Amino acid sequence: ILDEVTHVQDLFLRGAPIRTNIARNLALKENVFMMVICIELKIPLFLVGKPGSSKSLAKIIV
Ligand SMILES: Nc1ncnc2c1ncn2[C@@H]1O[C@H](COP(=O)(O)OP(=O)(O)O)[C@@H](O)[C@H]1O
Repeated sequence: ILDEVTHVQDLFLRGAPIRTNIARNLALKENVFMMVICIELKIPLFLVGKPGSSKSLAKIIV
């Protein structure tokens, strides 16, 4: 299940334009994948954290 989830996250990140000098950590992948899904389904997303949690970056890439 974990492998399938990370595979879909990598797939969705691949769908987004390739960005150089950007980290493929679980943060960015999960953020972008879940915001794509949530705004697709009209369900709210509430990303939080601290400076460096790939939330605004995920917003811009989406
Ligand atoms: N894996 C990563 N996670 C967070 N920030 C990254 C990552 N890779 C690169 N960055 C840098 O972070 C900057 C914006 O991301 P970030 O500041 O983390 O967003 P947020 O506003 O959510 O903190 C970019 O200029 C980018 O160079």
